[PDB]
Parts: sequence; C-alpha cells; structure tokens
Amino acid sequence: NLPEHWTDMNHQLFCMVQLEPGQSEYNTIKDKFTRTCSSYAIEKIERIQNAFLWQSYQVKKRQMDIKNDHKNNERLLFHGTDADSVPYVNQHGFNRSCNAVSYGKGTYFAVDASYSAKDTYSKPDSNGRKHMYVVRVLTGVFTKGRAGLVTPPPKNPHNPTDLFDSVTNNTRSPKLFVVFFDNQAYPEYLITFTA
Amino acid sequence: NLPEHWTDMNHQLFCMVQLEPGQSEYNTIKDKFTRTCSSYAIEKIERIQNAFLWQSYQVKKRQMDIKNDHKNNERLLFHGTDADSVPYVNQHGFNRSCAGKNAVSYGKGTYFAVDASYSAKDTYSKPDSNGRKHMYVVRVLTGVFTKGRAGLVTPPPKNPHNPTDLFDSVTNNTRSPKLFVVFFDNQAYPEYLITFTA
Ligand SMILES: COc1ccc(OC)c2c1sc1nnc(N)n12
Repeated sequence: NLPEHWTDMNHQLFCMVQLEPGQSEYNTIKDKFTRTCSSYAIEKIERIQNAFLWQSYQVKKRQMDIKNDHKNNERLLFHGTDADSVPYVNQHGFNRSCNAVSYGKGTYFAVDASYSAKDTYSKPDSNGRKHMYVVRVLTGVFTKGRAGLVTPPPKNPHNPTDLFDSVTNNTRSPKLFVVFFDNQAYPEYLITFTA
Repeated sequence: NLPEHWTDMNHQLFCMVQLEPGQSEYNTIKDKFTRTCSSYAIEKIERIQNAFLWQSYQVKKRQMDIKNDHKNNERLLFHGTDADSVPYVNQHGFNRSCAGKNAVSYGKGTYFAVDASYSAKDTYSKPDSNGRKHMYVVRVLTGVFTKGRAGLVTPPPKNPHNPTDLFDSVTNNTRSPKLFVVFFDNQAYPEYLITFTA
C-alpha cells in the first residue's frame, strides 16, 4: 500500500526522488524547514521511497492506533545526520545502537529544524553540505524522559509491560522526542542545505 | 493473518496456551529440548500467542524472503533467560538494548543457541527462587550469515565497498553454527516458553 504521492519505481523497492522546486510537495517541506532555518541555503529536497521501511512503519502505526484507541500517534520531526550516515538511514532508517542521550538511549528527533541544524547533529561535510531528515515519528502517548532509559517507562508501575510510546524533554511544550524501537520512525524527506 | 491453529483470543492481543503432552506440538519441542538436555525435566511448554509481535515478525520474514530468493531464512533456536525478563519478552520480544554480554562475543546483539544445552546454562536460564529455569523456542530470521566479531552493533556488510548491504545475522562458525546474533527488532518471534527444573 505505497502512498499516492510516490512516483513509479519500475518494480524496485527503493528510490530517492529529487523534488521539483516550486511544486506543492517541495513548498510544503521547504516551509517546515524555513519556519526556523530561513538563514540556510537549500540545495535540494529528496523524497525517500523505501517500501520495506514504509511497510514496517505502517504496521507499527496500525498497532499503535489499536493500542491507544485513537489515531493521533504520528508527528513530523527533524533529524540531523552526518554525510556518512545518510546511505544507512535511507536504506535501514534510524538505529538507536549507532552526542549526549540525556533523555534515554533511543533515536532523537527535534520539533524545530533549528535544533537539528546544529553542526553537532547536521555535521557539515568537506564541501560544507549539511543533511537533515523530515521524519514521520510514532510519538503516540509520551512522558518525560531521563538518562539511562533503554525503553519508555511503564504507563503504570502495576503493569510494568504497558509502556509509553516515546519520551520528551517537556510534556507541556515538547522540543524533542526519543523513540526506542526500530520502525517507529519513517525518514520521509532528506534536505541538503548549507550555512 | 493470525495462524488458524491458535486458540481464539476473544479480540485479545496476547495469551499463553499450555500444551498437552501426547500432542505432536508438545512432543516435538520436548524431543528438540531433550536431544541435548536429557538431564533436566520439563514442567510445562506454553505456546506464545502475541498478535503484534507475530505481524511485525511476519512482515520482516516476507521482506527477507523477497530480498534473498529461495533461502531458508528461518531457524528454530533457543533463548534461556531469567524469570524477571519473561513478562517483557512475552509482550515485547527480544531487545538487544537489554542483551547480556555473551562469554564468547560475536557482536552486540541478541544471542540464540542451536542446542538447548547451551541455553540451559544457569548463566542464561537463571534458576528463579523456586528452582525453575526458563527457555524460549524462537523463530529467528538468520537469513544469510557470516562469522561475527565482538565490535559489531549491526551485521557487517557483504561487500566493504557497499556498506549498507548487510548480512542478516552473524554466527560463531559458518561450518558448524552453534549460535546466532541478531541486531534488529522483530527478527525473532518467541513461539514457546519451556519451564524446566533439575
Ligand atoms: C538532545 O537532543 C538530541 C540528542 C542527540 C541527537 O542526535 C545525535 C539529536 C538531538 S535533537 C536532534 N536532531 N537531530 C539529531 N540527530 N538530534
């Protein structure tokens, strides 16, 4: 069930599709970035078409929609990456096993592109190019994180296996989310940009 | 897509089904165990019916069956663990972030044994306060594998010049595999829980 807005892949399961500047999809993703990163230069935006990652992600979304009995489990977040990690992420998504993990040992995602645009996260390559993903994240029901978590905390210490879906720095006004499982995050767009 | 021989779960997502000695399902697991663990006695064998773990595992299996072409990608392996881990594994499966360092490390992942005797070591199937040991029988997507090494946080590339095209798992020895390490969520389905004693 590959999304409508995807383009034909000639029976292949993986493609990076450069977006056309000035068309709807490009303008949408550009505005989300320029909200907080209007001083950077965008070189290009690519749609990640990974059928395996998409399928595993959609299975987790349908499971979380059943478990939570509601369907607002998804958010659009940012993830800065060094050039050398881009091929891995395009292919295999985000891997907690691969900076400071103050809110737990998972994969980190920023509400604001400004945060992901830090050189510690979006490390400039030899040519000055920085890389940031726009990511669909199953944040689901969340609580405040803490150092050393390997999974989100229990929703009630009387059932230690019924878990929050993610953790955050701040539950009232979140600026980051940590997920602790593979296939809880779909890398949807890659932005290549410069300072 | 839940298997047709599972007990009806009443729209429930999870349950453990106690098996009857004399049924083929119980007897084949007992034979597989006793092949190398003839000194121990089985208390019970439970079929694990976890709808969500099953779906995610079956999606990974279909993807590996597509990627590899006519490989036997699945092996039935053993995993001994402490009583404290059993409720988490039953609900959530095998989390590499929680895995022990193995005495011979072929990578930082979850370890599965070919031989029940290996999983039956007190270091893995730690006796609980009542002297009960716990061992899972696990469908593992071993796929295409190579000899691992202690540094690995994922299986290594098949080809150094193509770093993202990975082996599916690693082993101690490709000639005589006795253990497999997996590095991803939903690559192992816990199918049965063996409770046993001395
Ligand atoms: C404290 O927050 C983080 C810790 C670690 C991070 O990745 C190493 C990270 C954040 S926010 C963010 N956006 N993009 C990335 N990679 N990250």
